[PDB]
Amino acid sequence: PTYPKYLLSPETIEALRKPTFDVWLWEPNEMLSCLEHMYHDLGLVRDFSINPVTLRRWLFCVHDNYRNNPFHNFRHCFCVAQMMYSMVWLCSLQEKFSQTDILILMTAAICHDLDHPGYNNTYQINARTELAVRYNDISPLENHHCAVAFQILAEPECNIFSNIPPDGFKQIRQGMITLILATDMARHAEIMDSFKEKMENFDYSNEEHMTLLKMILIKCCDISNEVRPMEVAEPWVDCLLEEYFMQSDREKSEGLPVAPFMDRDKVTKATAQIGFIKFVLIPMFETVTKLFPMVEEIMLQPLWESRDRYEELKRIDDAMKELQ
Amino acid sequence: PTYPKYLLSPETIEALRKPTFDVWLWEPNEMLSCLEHMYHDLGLVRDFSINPVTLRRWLFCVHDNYRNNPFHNFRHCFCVAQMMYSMVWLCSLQEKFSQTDILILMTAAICHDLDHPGYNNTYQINARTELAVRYNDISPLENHHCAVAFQILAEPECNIFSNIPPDGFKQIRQGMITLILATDMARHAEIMDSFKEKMENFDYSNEEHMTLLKMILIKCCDISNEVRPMEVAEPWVDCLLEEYFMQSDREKSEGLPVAPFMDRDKVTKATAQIGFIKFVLIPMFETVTKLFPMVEEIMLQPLWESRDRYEELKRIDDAMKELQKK
Ligand SMILES: CC(C)Cn1c(=O)n(C)c(=O)c2nc[nH]c21
Ligand SMILES: CC(C)Cn1c(=O)n(C)c(=O)c2nc[nH]c21
Ligand SMILES: [Mg+2]
Ligand SMILES: [Mg+2]
Ligand SMILES: [Zn+2]
Ligand SMILES: [Zn+2]
Repeated sequence: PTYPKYLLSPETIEALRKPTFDVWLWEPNEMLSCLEHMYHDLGLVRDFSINPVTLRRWLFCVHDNYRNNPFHNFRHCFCVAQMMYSMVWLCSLQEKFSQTDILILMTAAICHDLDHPGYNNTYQINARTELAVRYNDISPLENHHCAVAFQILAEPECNIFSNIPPDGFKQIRQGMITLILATDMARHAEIMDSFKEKMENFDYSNEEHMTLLKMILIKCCDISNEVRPMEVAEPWVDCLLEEYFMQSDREKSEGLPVAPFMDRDKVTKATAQIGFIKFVLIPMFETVTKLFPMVEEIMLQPLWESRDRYEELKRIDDAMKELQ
Repeated sequence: PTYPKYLLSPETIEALRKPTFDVWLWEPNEMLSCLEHMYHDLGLVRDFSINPVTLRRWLFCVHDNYRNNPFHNFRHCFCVAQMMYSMVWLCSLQEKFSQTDILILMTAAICHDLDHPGYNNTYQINARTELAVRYNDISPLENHHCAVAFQILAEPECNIFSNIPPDGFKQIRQGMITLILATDMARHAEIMDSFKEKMENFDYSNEEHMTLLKMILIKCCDISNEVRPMEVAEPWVDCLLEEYFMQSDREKSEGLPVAPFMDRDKVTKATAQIGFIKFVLIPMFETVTKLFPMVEEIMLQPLWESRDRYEELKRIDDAMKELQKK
């Protein structure tokens, strides 16, 4: 008659494939099911012999290792993985990548922010936290994310890779590590040039080229909120600042340097996103379009719109601050 | 009168400056004193307001954080540190390096192998160890040595940097982290090339040129046993293979791969050092000699000798196994 929520309706399974899928409409359970479906759907369960029950526990254990942060939480996790999923279709990645690579992109996307503490690397380093000390100031967050990802995959009951020859595990593990560590925005500029370089004459056969592409791909999905529909996109800006301000305050109480872009007294939903969209998002997606031109209409388009919308929104804010 | 051991004689203090020092005669405490003496003698206690007592609690704490592996232990720690000390004099480093770099080189050497487990990075990764998982297969050992180093310095009673301004702290931490991580032999080639490349036209005023020099410097001190006198050097080779075989054993009975150079059946004290001296040691100290010629005679020399000796041993060593085997 009427089936429970964790039984995705054939409509859901259809929307899930596109970047428009409203990420806010579901509860963890439902989202967990979505992720589950993704692995079966991409043939990952099939091509690697992933025990379906294990996939269930793994995802459940993954969801449990994400803190309840305003921004870097389980729903964000979902966003990145779902956006990665979208791009697999939109770009026909299965025509360019081996099922193994696809496994990497997806698993990596899902694990990229495991146990994120709600404070960036700059804070971890200045506050000389355990993460900072443990990782010798080298992308402590990402290094931690990655470690937790594999601590989980080390639990036999969650080891969704239990039936992969050891030679494969090594290749998958390497790839994931690379990708997850590539999400530290500190390395953005560096990664973009490496990619832009090999781009002058891309080569899907060349391995280094492909690793950069996978790197660029996970980065895209990771900060792809602004690509999403304006209603689903805006609320995340609030979550983000909610986190940035939480850190800027703490930094102030503890007398640690405060990044201006996180300063509660200088930031507004507008000024924050305008620079990010114009100078980080657009350019990155721009160069990716060179390889997958259908990305221009599906992701570059909403970005241009959000840029204008936010730019105009500041234009307005300035006029108001003026009257006063 | 007859003073106690922890009281260094002016002879020892004099011997501590040459690479011919018998790193075997001394016991932990005496060695701690030698280390302590180096920090004073180099002007580090002076130029960094190091509380003289903290310096001792720290050395004590560092020592207590080294395992009792046949090779990778506190006495090795002391070797590398004492070698670095020698290098500073022999090469007049106080002329080309700031006291901050001299600080970095010394502290980095003393901490370079902190809490070493006894099994290399290859074992850590393949055995999917807690360390390999923690540092995502990235120089997990060195990364660890480094972390422990700073957790020790995080203790107020062991913090020899407590009187250094925060900016200088950051600067030192950065350098220490770079040098310790640079001791991962897996990077020996990469690092060597960078140095030889910057070596085409070396510039003592170029930060990058100096960073490679320091990396090369600590690497030289780290694997500098064979540079020492035959009787001081040799016993270390045994200690190393004892640790190597221990691993290859564990590896064979855990189904994990085993390196030939660590295989109990294909490695003699000789075959291990002949190749290592000819392809790793000599080459490195050679390029370093371009920068410091006096290095050739005091270190490149005992290496050629060592190389010749081991090659000699290998012959009689081989002949012997031609009486064995049916
Ligand atoms: C400095 C800037 C890149 C910081 N930054 C960021 O890292 N992410 C992920 C954002 O979404 C964002 N939005 C504005 N600034 C941002
Ligand atoms: C990785 C490292 C153990 C290699 N290593 C070393 O450090 N020393 C001092 C040797 O004598 C040696 N001989 C072979 N490999 C060696
Ligand atoms: Mg991140
Ligand atoms: Mg080491
Ligand atoms: Zn993220
Ligand atoms: Zn060492």
